[PDB]
Amino acid sequence: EEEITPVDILLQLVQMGKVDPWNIDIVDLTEKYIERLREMKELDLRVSARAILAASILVRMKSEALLYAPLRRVERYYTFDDLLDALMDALEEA
Repeated sequence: EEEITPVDILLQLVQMGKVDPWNIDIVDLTEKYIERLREMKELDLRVSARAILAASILVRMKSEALLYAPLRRVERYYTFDDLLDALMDALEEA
């Protein structure tokens, strides 16, 4: 296409040992995602719309996590495959 996708940013956070794939803190993960998203945009690299929309979703998922330990089972800690499904489900219904 070729654009930075939401998975690209999440995998590089995992691969560089910045998050634990088995216990992800959605509150701590959200700003790490935004940090990396700001890095790509500083270099003016192509970042997809889904990667931009995923930031808004992660901000909501971290706000509800802080308010609850809604209209869903609000979790604070995710696994990587669970967060991937949770984020992609929110991306496609957005």
